[PDB]
Amino acid sequence: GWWLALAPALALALALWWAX
Repeated sequence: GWWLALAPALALALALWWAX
């Protein structure tokens, strides 16, 4: 629900470690 809605905002750090 509105939970995953938290990932987008985290998409920042994600871009950091994911593409680290």
